[PDB]
Amino acid sequence: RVQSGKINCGDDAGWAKVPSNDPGRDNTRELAKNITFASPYCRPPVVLLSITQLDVEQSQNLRVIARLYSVSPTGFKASCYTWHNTKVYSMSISWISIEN
Amino acid sequence: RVQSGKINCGDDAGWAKVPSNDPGRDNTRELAKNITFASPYCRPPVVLLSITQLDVEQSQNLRVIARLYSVSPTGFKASCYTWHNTKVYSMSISWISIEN
Amino acid sequence: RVQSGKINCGDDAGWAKVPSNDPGRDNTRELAKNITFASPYCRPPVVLLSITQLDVEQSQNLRVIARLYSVSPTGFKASCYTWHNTKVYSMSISWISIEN
Amino acid sequence: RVQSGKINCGDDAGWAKVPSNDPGRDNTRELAKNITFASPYCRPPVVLLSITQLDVEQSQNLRVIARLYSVSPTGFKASCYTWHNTKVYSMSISWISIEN
Amino acid sequence: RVQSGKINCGDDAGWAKVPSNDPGRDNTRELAKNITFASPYCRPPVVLLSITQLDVEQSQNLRVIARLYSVSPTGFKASCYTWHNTKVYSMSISWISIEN
Amino acid sequence: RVQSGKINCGDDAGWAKVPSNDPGRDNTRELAKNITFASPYCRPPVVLLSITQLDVEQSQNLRVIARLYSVSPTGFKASCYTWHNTKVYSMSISWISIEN
Repeated sequence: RVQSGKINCGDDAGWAKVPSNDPGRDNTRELAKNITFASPYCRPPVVLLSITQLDVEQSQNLRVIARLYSVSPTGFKASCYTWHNTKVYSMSISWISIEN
Repeated sequence: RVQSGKINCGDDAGWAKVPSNDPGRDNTRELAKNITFASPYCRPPVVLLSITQLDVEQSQNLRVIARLYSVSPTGFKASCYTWHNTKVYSMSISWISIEN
Repeated sequence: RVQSGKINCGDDAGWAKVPSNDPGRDNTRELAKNITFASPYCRPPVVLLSITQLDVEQSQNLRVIARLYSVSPTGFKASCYTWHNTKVYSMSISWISIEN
Repeated sequence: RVQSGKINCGDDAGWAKVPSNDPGRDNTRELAKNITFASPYCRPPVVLLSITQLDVEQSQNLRVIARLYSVSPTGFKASCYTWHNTKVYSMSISWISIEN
Repeated sequence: RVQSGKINCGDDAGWAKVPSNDPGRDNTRELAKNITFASPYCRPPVVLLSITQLDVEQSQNLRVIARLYSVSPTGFKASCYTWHNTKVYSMSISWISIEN
Repeated sequence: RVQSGKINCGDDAGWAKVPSNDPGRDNTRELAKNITFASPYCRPPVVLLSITQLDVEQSQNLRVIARLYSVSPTGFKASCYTWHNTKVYSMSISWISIEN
């Protein structure tokens, strides 16, 4: 049983300021999403993330992460994540879930 | 039944100028490909796209999309897509298809 | 049988200088990894690579490849790959393996 | 995709007299059924037959076959088959179909 | 996920006398078993029954059923079933369960 | 990966006399077959046996077993098995193998 989708995170002005969990990153910011599968799984599927859209300001470093936090049998938590003075205008993440 | 491949789009000088389908994007340009599976499927598989190569001009914003248009049981349509004054020297997209 | 993981390549100062295999690329450099599956396969699975982290210097072109070299039934070889005067501070590649 | 069912053939008085296709069998008789799957397949599934009910006259030899004739992607043909002076009061055949 | 096993029912002297659920059968008798899968399923698997052993008295009619009552995600109920004056000395039923 | 077939054992006059492995059975006799899969497996598949043909002498008890001895990744050993003064004129066993 394979499912898929796409999280459109958009402009980072609408992204949440979050506390950093890496000593090396300041001004960490994420558009986190708690996605639920249309068809629940028995056990956590394997989930893969793919950044399939990007629009980043050139005067500053490209700093992005497609972050997978957790996968349960019913859904997962993932985020568009940036830090320091990176400016993203848009970012989208495609994903697949596969029954393991 | 899982299949995979890689679309190498190359330099955007050889990419097609296309009409925009987003009010926010001008000078939209794509190297679209109509890929056919070696082994046809019964029903549309799930297809995932992954940008696995990039070479972009730094003096301008990074603007890219790995665009999936449609998936049929026999193939799919996907593209390297850019817009405005982004300059890409190369871009490749890896993909997988999975019987659902 | 689906397996997955993430190769964190880190700062390119710790990356290997390698001989180029493309006439168009000089100063080619890679953090290659020879990954072994926890559960060996019968036949080569299909493996997909996804760049899920990037931190690149803005004063120079973005040049990256998530390179898949080979897939055996027991593992695969993949690398973070860059060239010319691109500077990457970090890069991570997520992957999945699927019994075909 | 796995499907299953059960063909109840009943008393052989309601069974068809058919021409023999084995030089060694006379008075051959079958309750043939042309079963269609609820969900069509892409390719012929593998089908297994299992006799799960029997009620046979003891004064004569037990002669039975659970006969699989053909499997298409949409269905299959199978039969309760007997010959000579065997008397069956009932016979049922369970089956499974599996996407190969 | 495929599981399998074998229910050995043995001599019908140790079988339970049960009330008939078919107007046409008297003296109905079964060795019922409530089998639990080693690995629980998400949803009811498909279960197939196969009589793989038989030892029946010849002076009376062969009357047997390999009866599947119910399949849950955790197990199933099945029985060796006989009726009237059939005498079975042994009967075994093999089974498979398949994730659907 | 599902495979299937049918072992036709024929008349028990051509069957081997074997030493009994059950204290309760004398004159044990089997047409054993060592079947190899067309496509080898990684691990032992699950194999199911189904008697799909029978022709037994009525003046003596019906005594039959569809015996599965062992399953390896490359094949399996199974037999038509009878004992005491049972007379079988023919017996066929259908089987399936399923990657577990």
